[PDB]
Amino acid sequence: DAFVGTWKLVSSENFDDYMKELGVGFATRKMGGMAKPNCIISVNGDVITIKTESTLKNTEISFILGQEFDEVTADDRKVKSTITLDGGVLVQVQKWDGKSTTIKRKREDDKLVVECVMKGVTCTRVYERA
Ligand SMILES: Cc1ccc(C(=O)CC(C)(C)CC(=O)O)cc1Br
Repeated sequence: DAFVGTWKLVSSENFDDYMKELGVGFATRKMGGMAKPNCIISVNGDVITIKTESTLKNTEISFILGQEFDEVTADDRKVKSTITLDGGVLVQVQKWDGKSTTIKRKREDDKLVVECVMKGVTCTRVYERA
Protein backbone atom coordinates (compact mmCIF):
# COMPACT_ATOMS: atom_id res chain seq x y z
CA ASP A 1 0.00 0.00 0.00
CA ALA A 2 1.52 3.22 1.04
CA PHE A 3 3.97 0.85 2.92
CA VAL A 4 4.79 -1.78 0.35
CA GLY A 5 8.36 -1.61 -0.91
CA THR A 6 12.06 -1.94 -0.26
CA TRP A 7 13.28 0.76 2.07
CA LYS A 8 16.82 1.75 3.07
CA LEU A 9 17.71 3.47 6.34
CA VAL A 10 18.97 6.99 5.77
CA SER A 11 18.85 8.56 9.27
CA SER A 12 18.50 7.60 12.87
CA GLU A 13 18.10 9.68 16.03
CA ASN A 14 18.41 8.40 19.62
CA PHE A 15 18.68 4.69 18.68
CA ASP A 16 21.47 3.97 21.22
CA ASP A 17 19.37 5.53 24.02
CA TYR A 18 16.35 3.49 22.88
CA MET A 19 18.33 0.24 22.91
CA LYS A 20 19.84 1.11 26.31
CA GLU A 21 16.29 1.65 27.71
CA LEU A 22 15.33 -1.79 26.35
CA GLY A 23 18.25 -3.33 28.26
CA VAL A 24 20.43 -4.13 25.28
CA GLY A 25 24.06 -4.72 26.20
CA PHE A 26 26.99 -2.83 24.80
CA ALA A 27 28.20 -5.30 22.19
CA THR A 28 24.76 -5.56 20.62
CA ARG A 29 24.21 -1.79 20.79
CA LYS A 30 27.50 -1.27 19.08
CA MET A 31 26.50 -3.56 16.20
CA GLY A 32 23.01 -2.09 15.92
CA GLY A 33 24.02 1.51 16.10
CA MET A 34 25.79 1.82 12.80
CA ALA A 35 23.76 -0.88 10.98
CA LYS A 36 21.99 0.55 7.89
CA PRO A 37 19.27 -2.02 7.32
CA ASN A 38 16.84 -2.41 4.48
CA CYS A 39 13.18 -2.94 5.43
CA ILE A 40 11.09 -4.92 2.91
CA ILE A 41 7.33 -4.67 3.39
CA SER A 42 4.89 -6.84 1.45
CA VAL A 43 1.25 -7.88 1.76
CA ASN A 44 -0.74 -10.85 0.56
CA GLY A 45 -4.38 -10.89 1.58
CA ASP A 46 -4.65 -10.50 5.34
CA VAL A 47 -0.92 -11.19 5.94
CA ILE A 48 1.69 -8.46 6.13
CA THR A 49 5.39 -9.37 6.07
CA ILE A 50 8.18 -7.07 7.27
CA LYS A 51 11.77 -8.20 6.62
CA THR A 52 14.65 -6.31 8.07
CA GLU A 53 17.96 -7.08 6.46
CA SER A 54 21.49 -6.06 7.44
CA THR A 55 24.99 -7.37 7.14
CA LEU A 56 25.19 -8.92 10.59
CA LYS A 57 21.50 -9.65 11.29
CA ASN A 58 18.24 -10.29 9.53
CA THR A 59 14.73 -10.54 11.05
CA GLU A 60 11.27 -11.23 9.64
CA ILE A 61 7.75 -10.93 11.00
CA SER A 62 4.45 -11.87 9.39
CA PHE A 63 1.17 -10.92 10.98
CA ILE A 64 -2.50 -10.19 10.64
CA LEU A 65 -3.67 -6.82 11.88
CA GLY A 66 -5.15 -7.04 15.35
CA GLN A 67 -3.96 -10.59 16.02
CA GLU A 68 -1.26 -11.01 18.68
CA PHE A 69 1.81 -13.01 17.73
CA ASP A 70 5.00 -14.18 19.35
CA GLU A 71 8.17 -12.48 18.18
CA VAL A 72 11.91 -12.81 18.89
CA THR A 73 13.35 -9.36 18.44
CA ALA A 74 16.78 -8.59 16.94
CA ASP A 75 18.15 -8.15 20.50
CA ASP A 76 16.66 -11.54 21.53
CA ARG A 77 13.67 -10.38 23.59
CA LYS A 78 10.76 -12.81 23.56
CA VAL A 79 7.78 -10.60 23.19
CA LYS A 80 4.06 -10.61 22.39
CA SER A 81 3.38 -8.26 19.49
CA THR A 82 0.19 -6.69 18.19
CA ILE A 83 0.02 -4.45 15.11
CA THR A 84 -2.94 -2.33 14.13
CA LEU A 85 -3.59 0.33 11.48
CA ASP A 86 -4.73 3.63 13.01
CA GLY A 87 -5.17 6.74 10.76
CA GLY A 88 -2.86 5.19 8.16
CA VAL A 89 -0.09 4.53 10.72
CA LEU A 90 0.99 0.94 11.47
CA VAL A 91 1.17 0.82 15.30
CA GLN A 92 3.10 -2.07 16.83
CA VAL A 93 3.27 -2.82 20.51
CA GLN A 94 5.65 -5.37 22.04
CA LYS A 95 4.91 -6.63 25.50
CA TRP A 96 7.28 -8.69 27.71
CA ASP A 97 7.89 -8.96 31.48
CA GLY A 98 5.24 -6.35 32.24
CA LYS A 99 7.05 -3.81 29.98
CA SER A 100 6.05 -2.48 26.61
CA THR A 101 7.51 -0.57 23.69
CA THR A 102 5.70 0.98 20.69
CA ILE A 103 6.91 1.17 17.15
CA LYS A 104 4.93 3.38 14.77
CA ARG A 105 5.55 3.26 11.04
CA LYS A 106 4.18 6.08 8.90
CA ARG A 107 4.53 7.34 5.39
CA GLU A 108 5.45 11.04 4.98
CA ASP A 109 6.39 12.52 1.57
CA ASP A 110 9.28 10.38 0.31
CA LYS A 111 9.95 8.93 3.76
CA LEU A 112 9.00 5.76 5.77
CA VAL A 113 9.29 7.24 9.29
CA VAL A 114 9.60 4.88 12.24
CA GLU A 115 9.09 6.18 15.76
CA CYS A 116 10.15 3.91 18.62
CA VAL A 117 9.26 4.71 22.21
CA MET A 118 10.44 3.05 25.37
CA LYS A 119 9.55 4.99 28.56
CA GLY A 120 11.02 8.53 28.24
CA VAL A 121 13.04 7.77 25.12
CA THR A 122 11.81 8.49 21.60
CA CYS A 123 13.89 7.31 18.60
CA THR A 124 13.16 8.27 15.03
CA ARG A 125 14.43 6.37 12.06
CA VAL A 126 13.85 7.45 8.46
CA TYR A 127 13.97 5.20 5.43
CA GLU A 128 13.78 6.04 1.72
CA ARG A 129 12.95 3.81 -1.22
CA ALA A 130 15.86 1.75 -2.37
C1 LIG B 1 18.23 -6.62 11.85
C2 LIG B 1 17.44 -5.53 12.48
C3 LIG B 1 16.15 -5.74 12.94
C4 LIG B 1 15.43 -4.70 13.53
C5 LIG B 1 16.04 -3.45 13.64
C6 LIG B 1 15.35 -2.28 14.22
O1 LIG B 1 15.98 -1.25 14.38
C7 LIG B 1 13.94 -2.45 14.62
C8 LIG B 1 13.22 -1.23 15.09
C9 LIG B 1 13.56 -0.95 16.53
C10 LIG B 1 11.77 -1.59 15.09
C11 LIG B 1 13.45 0.00 14.26
C12 LIG B 1 13.38 -0.10 12.76
O2 LIG B 1 12.59 -0.89 12.14
O3 LIG B 1 14.15 0.65 12.10
C13 LIG B 1 17.31 -3.24 13.17
C14 LIG B 1 18.01 -4.29 12.62
BR1 LIG B 1 19.78 -3.90 12.00
